[PDB]
Amino acid sequence: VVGGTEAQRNSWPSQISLQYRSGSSWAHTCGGTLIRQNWVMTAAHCVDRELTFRVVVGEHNLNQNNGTEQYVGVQKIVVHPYWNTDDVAAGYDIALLRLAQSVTLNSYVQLGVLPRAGTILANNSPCYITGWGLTRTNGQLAQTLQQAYLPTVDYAICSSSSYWGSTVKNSMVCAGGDGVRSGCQGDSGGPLHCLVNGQYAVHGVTSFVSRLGCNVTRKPTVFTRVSAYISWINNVIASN
Ligand SMILES: [Ca+2]
Repeated sequence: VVGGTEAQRNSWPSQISLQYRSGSSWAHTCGGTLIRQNWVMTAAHCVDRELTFRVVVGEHNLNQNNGTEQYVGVQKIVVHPYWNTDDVAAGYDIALLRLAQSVTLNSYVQLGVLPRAGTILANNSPCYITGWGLTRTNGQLAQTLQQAYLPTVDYAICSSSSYWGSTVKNSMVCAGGDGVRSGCQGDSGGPLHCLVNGQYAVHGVTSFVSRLGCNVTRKPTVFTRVSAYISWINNVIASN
């Protein structure tokens, strides 16, 4: 997250760290959201590589024992059948990870609330982006969980020639674009939490940013719109 601030510990308890085995070590690669005690929602391009993954829940400081962590392996990866690795702008940037074990829910570890299918936000709707990704373009991972206030940019605006044009599809959400705050590499797959009916729900899965850089005026961060995938999500969880 560019332009964020440190989150409080219990602030976003559905946030996960998606990590891969790097020798004898594990590196954070992506965010996710915990959607069932044994299911994680992330971006398909996070799991494009045949790596060995694991999920950390109740995580706050990547480098340090928090006393809250749970570490679980990944048993099965379900990428959207239509996802195309060479065309992120075609959308379908979404995957479901079935965990080797069911995590324990507590105040550090909760399920994410998803929106009703079809739900679209108004322009300038109050959302936060969370994650451990790069805190500047070409920069480094955050040690601690960062949050940034990142209001939505509607489709009519985001798809106009000034902003993203054609690159962006109505199956996506844009948020931010002020030139200051943004998502950045390592935040992909994580949540965009939006306040609706006095609740935070997860409206986005962080998908991409500009090639120019993370925080670029008039290039909001682009998310997979979760409300477009509700029936797919439920149909996977129901039959797996
Ligand atoms: Ca830790």
